[PDB]
Amino acid sequence: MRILDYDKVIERILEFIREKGNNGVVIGISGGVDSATVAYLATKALGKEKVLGLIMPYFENKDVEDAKLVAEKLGIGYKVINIKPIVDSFVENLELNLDRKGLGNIMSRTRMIMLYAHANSLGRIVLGTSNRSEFLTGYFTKWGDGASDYAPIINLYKTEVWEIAKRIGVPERIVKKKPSAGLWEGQTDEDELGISYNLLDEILWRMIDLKIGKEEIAKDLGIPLSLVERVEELIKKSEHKRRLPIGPSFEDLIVG
Amino acid sequence: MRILDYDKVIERILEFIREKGNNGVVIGISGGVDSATVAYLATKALGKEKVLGLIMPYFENKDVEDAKLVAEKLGIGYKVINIKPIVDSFVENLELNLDRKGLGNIMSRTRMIMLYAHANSLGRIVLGTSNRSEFLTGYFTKWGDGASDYAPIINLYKTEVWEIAKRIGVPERIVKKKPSAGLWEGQTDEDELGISYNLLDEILWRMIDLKIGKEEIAKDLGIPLSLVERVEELIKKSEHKRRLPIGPSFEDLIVG
Ligand SMILES: [Zn+2]
Ligand SMILES: [Zn+2]
Ligand SMILES: [Zn+2]
Ligand SMILES: [Zn+2]
Ligand SMILES: [Zn+2]
Ligand SMILES: [Zn+2]
Repeated sequence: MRILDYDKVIERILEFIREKGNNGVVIGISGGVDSATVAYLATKALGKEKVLGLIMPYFENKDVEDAKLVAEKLGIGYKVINIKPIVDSFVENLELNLDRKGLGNIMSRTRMIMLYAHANSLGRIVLGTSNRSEFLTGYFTKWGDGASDYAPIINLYKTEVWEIAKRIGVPERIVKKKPSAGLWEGQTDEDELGISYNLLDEILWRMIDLKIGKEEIAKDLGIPLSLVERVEELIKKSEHKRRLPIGPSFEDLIVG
Repeated sequence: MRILDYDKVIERILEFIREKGNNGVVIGISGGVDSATVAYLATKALGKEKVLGLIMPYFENKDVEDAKLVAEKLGIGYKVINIKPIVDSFVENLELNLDRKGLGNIMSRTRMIMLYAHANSLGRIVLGTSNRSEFLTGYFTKWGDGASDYAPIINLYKTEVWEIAKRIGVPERIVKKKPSAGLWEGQTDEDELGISYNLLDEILWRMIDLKIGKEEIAKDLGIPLSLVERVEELIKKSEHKRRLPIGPSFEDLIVG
């Protein structure tokens, strides 16, 4: 995988957060490693008084315990907000069936509204916790979690996020935890993507950053071309998630 | 001002819609001219059985009346969803003060969630109703109504939308009604932007499309260079609304 000079990378992230969130920030803390890493970097960069964490569970599971652990060890201000009543109200108003992915989308978008409502009230910005691995594969809710003012680790692959998390003191059981967006019980990132993040990042790195042909990738890693075509598919089918709403142009229709 | 070939613009928009939303569409109808125009274009392009209109009032005013009329004339399926209970619940969880714009943003984002919940359930796409005038001045809610799968008129200035609204047969009182985002009683676009759309568009077109200096612009018009800077102001401060969440880059830190 590409090699980064973490010492310098971490430094640049901290400087970036200092420059963008001097007036304080609001972050969604879920108990996963991405939001915890952003929570740690933001705290070290601005100091705990400038970091408000919102823990917004839908399910009452151990994930909440992990998030509070992050909040606790950092000493930041935080708030636990049960979003199930609001989420279910969206569903009751829908009056139609909705699969688990659609329901997960409501949860994530509901968290987005909560984050922005708090940031707006406090004159703060919202720090998103998405990473490049999710960004390139479309593994995120459009307009939901992820949607923020600034995203400190959007340009870092998952593998790198884990390395940085360990280096900054993020709880080990969190760093080692199996990745899960937590939209429904039993949801597992690698099972949904059908590949580990380690193997994914190796492909994205070569396919997007290096622009290395599908064939060179498969062999230059001893992996089935299928696995490579798969990844390339996730990227193509999620291109609509990496751009603002588009419409028709009318340049050749201008008159004079 | 720019001169467009309306008959052809409409034709292109209809083709765009027939291409992007063959499986049906969900549109937020608010009783304003933009959403009305998109509703008319979508209906004429796909047939009324492929257009679902969600009317989502927070206030109980005339606004809801115009929304229903648009839905009635088109014969499309429609659903009236009172969003106040959900919006007020967000506020209750907030437990902090929120000015009218912040509250207006909760409304807009709540409608976005409703729109995608129906779209997701019915396997349809969401058509945004923002226009270029709003887009360039940042006069919309981030992740709110400014969030959809496709925005058919986003590249048309407000003045051009009005013209198109008349040609496709949008109700006259709506086409003539004074522009308002309706996020708070008494709200007026022109009154809030400190300029009429007609003048605004003249400037935008010249300042952004033609890339003409504000100096000559103030000249070719007859308006104080201060009003011309006021627009340049609105544009620069809304740059954060015309892009996806960004984070720091690390190209120079990659050890290759
Ligand atoms: Zn490697
Ligand atoms: Zn109903
Ligand atoms: Zn994540
Ligand atoms: Zn793994
Ligand atoms: Zn509009
Ligand atoms: Zn006017």
